[PDB]
Amino acid sequence: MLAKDKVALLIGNMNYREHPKLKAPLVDVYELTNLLRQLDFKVVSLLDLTEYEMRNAVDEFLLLLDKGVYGLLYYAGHGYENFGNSFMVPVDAPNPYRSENCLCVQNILKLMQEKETGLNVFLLDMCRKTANIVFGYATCQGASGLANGIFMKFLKDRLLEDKKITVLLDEVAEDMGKCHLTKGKQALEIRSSLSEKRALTDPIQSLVRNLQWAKAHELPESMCLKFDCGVQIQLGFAAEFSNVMIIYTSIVYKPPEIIMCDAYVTDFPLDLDIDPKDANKGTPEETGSYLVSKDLPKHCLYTRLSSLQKLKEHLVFTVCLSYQYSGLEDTVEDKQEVNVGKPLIAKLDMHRH
Amino acid sequence: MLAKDKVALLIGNMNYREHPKLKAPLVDVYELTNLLRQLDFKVVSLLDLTEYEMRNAVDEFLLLLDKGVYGLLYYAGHGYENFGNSFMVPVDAPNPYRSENCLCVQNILKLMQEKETGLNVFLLDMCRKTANIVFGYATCQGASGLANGIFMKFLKDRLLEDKKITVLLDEVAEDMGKCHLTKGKQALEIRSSLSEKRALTDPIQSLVRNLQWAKAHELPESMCLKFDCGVQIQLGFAAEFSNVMIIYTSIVYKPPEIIMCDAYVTDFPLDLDIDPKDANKGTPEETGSYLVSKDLPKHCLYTRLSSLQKLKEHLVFTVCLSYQYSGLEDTVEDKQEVNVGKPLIAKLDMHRH
Ligand SMILES: CSc1ccc2c(c1)N(CC[C@@H]1CCCCN1C)c1ccccc1S2
Ligand SMILES: CSc1ccc2c(c1)N(CC[C@@H]1CCCCN1C)c1ccccc1S2
Repeated sequence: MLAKDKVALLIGNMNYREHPKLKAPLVDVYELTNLLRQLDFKVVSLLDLTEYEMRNAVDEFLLLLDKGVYGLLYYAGHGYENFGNSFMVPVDAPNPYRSENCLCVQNILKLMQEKETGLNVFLLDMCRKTANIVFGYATCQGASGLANGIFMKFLKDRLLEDKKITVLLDEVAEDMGKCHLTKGKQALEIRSSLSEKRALTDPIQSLVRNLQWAKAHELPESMCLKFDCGVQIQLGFAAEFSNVMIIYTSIVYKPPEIIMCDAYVTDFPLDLDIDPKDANKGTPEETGSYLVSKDLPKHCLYTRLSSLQKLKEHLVFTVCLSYQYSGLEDTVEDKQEVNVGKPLIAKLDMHRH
Repeated sequence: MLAKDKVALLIGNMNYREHPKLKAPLVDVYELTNLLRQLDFKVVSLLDLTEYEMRNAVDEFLLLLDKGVYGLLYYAGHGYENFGNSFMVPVDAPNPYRSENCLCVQNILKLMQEKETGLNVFLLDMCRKTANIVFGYATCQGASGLANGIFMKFLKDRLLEDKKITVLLDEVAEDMGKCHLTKGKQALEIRSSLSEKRALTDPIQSLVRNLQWAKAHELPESMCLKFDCGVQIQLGFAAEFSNVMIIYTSIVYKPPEIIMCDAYVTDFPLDLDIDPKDANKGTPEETGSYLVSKDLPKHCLYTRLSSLQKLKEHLVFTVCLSYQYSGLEDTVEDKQEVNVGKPLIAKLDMHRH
């Protein structure tokens, strides 16, 4: 009934290059993260991961699976099923699906079986297809303002109960059976080898791994930049996921001369695919972050750094003023370079194995 | 919470020609049969089945798996595991194991998935290796007077509870985890796709299949044979399994002249491998039947017809007197032929598909 440690990996794929884009992963990952954080889990929550990235993530999660620890692996995205095998489809995989570009569940399972963990939860919320392993395999992605998936809708309600994981997983499967969409088709399949009364609400009693997590989720301190013209800018930061950071720009001081100005953030490194057409927005929802206008200050300009695991070099970006007073007809610009270092998951380079 | 019908198939392999003989199947099958009979299940309980027999049994069980019925399939014997596949080993299979001679679990499963049954329980007690399918896969055969297997030891206690099958299967897995032999190794693995509150204790509310079961388990009426010398013999019958019948011979009348006699049963058809060295025993335990001396009359001679599914032709056997009085020095014999018809499972010929 006790855990040596509690570590979880959460993968959500929402933006496919060559397959249909998915809406549910973002909320399910965010919501399940904070819920496991409540259960004292050192969670890594990653969005829109490629083949090589996914592979590196899992291997790194598997390394933490020492004797008596509690592992949780949640994947929400596209799935594939060929010759009784199932695969987790990454964002880079081309259409049609091919196994060489995907992650075989059966293999992940084979590696998990070679473990001495007191509990290991393998959750899959797939679309369009003793180690004490508790395998939960859902097949429904037909999901307020924001979309929550059918599996998570029920998983969240029961996740905080002090009952055996298999008992909750069985109740969530029946809960789905009461719902109209999930009664028609049997989306949930459970596979257990759990010999003891192990729950997700179980205390821990080696805390060096807690310090390694803190190091992996360090957000840059709020910075202020003074410009030649006099205007002083505020640079704020917020964490959304392990690989997703929101950047905000506000104006602290404006002299009576300046009638219109706003600091824009640009020239982010090439490795992260951020298109200027989706940055420096009016509200943070426009990006769009799970983070709502209320938890971030109003009158700012927002930019979301979606892919941080691609940060090979220290974060360097330029900020522009774009200030014009009605007296003069032409718009003027002044710019300066900022170094934010290696934020969040970017600290540990995703490269390589 | 209701069943269209409740049908179960129980296979136990206890006497291997080319692999180690097993002791537990006999009690587990007998004990689980009567327990499911209590739960209003039309059970067929078969012992020591070959390749072709096993294959025919399963197919015939699968044909009963119509919409909303409750199926239960219990196999206790040797198992085999090659390339992630598991196999049920029949009695005729040679050593080493070969798949062509065995029954792939994965295939049985594939066929079960093509069903509309309200519940389908697949139990396996293997050694030395929506359809609402509840797959229970045990791997421990290191089992009063008679041996009861580790899985059954706990399965029987919980089998009569009005709780969801998956909940009981989870409790039996934990019960095993409390036991010393079953805590060391994780023998039980559960796989469920059960979306609704379906239990083995569930009422039925099409009863033509009940009449077909009765027909399949008709035992021959107790017969008496009068001999030329005067001595009258009693021929009794008892059912042990669907394919296993106990035959008993007693003496009703003996004139004052006869000082020693006993009716021996012989010349049973060749298809059933009964060796005279194991027939006409002092007590029924000597055969040995699960049936104890107390439920059958004392002072009889017992013969067990182990394999009845091999009965292609009406049961014909000869009975001999073997009577000698101390006055005369030589032992005399008189014999007559008896037709018992097609008893128990022998009524429906196991041949062929
Ligand atoms: C601490 S709590 C925690 C829980 C889940 C993950 C995780 C950390 N990390 C950091 C893993 C460390 C980093 C240092 C070397 C050894 N590894 C195993 C990951 C990192 C990269 C991809 C996926 C994951 S999964
Ligand atoms: C009635 S209740 C019941 C429960 C489990 C079995 C069973 C009957 N029978 C008789 C099956 C009938 C006989 C007539 C034709 C259609 N079939 C499907 C078997 C017979 C032979 C091998 C295994 C089995 S399994």
